[PDB]
Amino acid sequence: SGLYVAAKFSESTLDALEELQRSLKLPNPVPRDKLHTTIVYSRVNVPYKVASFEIADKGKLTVFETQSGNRALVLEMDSDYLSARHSYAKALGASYDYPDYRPHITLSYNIGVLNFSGEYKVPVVLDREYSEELDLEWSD
Ligand SMILES: Nc1nc2c(ncn2[C@@H]2O[C@H](CO)[C@@H](O[P@@](=O)(S)OC[C@H]3O[C@@H](n4cnc5c(N)ncnc54)[C@H](O)[C@@H]3OP(=O)(O)S)[C@H]2O)c(=O)[nH]1
Repeated sequence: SGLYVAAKFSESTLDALEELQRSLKLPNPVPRDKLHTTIVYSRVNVPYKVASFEIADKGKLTVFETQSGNRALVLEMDSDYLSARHSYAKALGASYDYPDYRPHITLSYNIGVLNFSGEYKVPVVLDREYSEELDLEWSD
């Protein structure tokens, strides 16, 4: 049920993200295959039509808590592309679980007690969007 949509990244973007994870000595890094950015997180399903663009060129580190109560480190971006794709889903009827869509790439879903801050230049190039059912229990 529901609908989840995310974007996957080009090889060069993935390399840069992994370099970022290594630079930060991040615990529980998201594995390469699981790096993504959510576009839709909807409890209702709509006929969202999935999509060489750089979609973002920088981001800031932000800590978000997860459902399980762990601390996740994300690279939070301003992305006109991702925000417009999120709004397309909304126009179709999709729901979202936060008051603001804040596009991000989760770098670790469990950073323990550590703290991080920074502003990075990362060329974020999308390879493809994918859609599937909403998996409330998804993990990396
Ligand atoms: N305060 C605040 N927190 C925010 C804000 N935006 C987000 N967060 C939180 O940040 C967490 C760390 O990412 C996060 O924790 P979750 O326990 S709900 O993570 C579960 C995660 O599974 C991912 N996933 C992969 N595939 C599927 C699938 N098929 N269905 C469902 N999920 C899927 C997905 O990536 C997703 O996280 P996401 O953040 O991309 S929506 C959020 O709750 C905000 O605006 N504000």
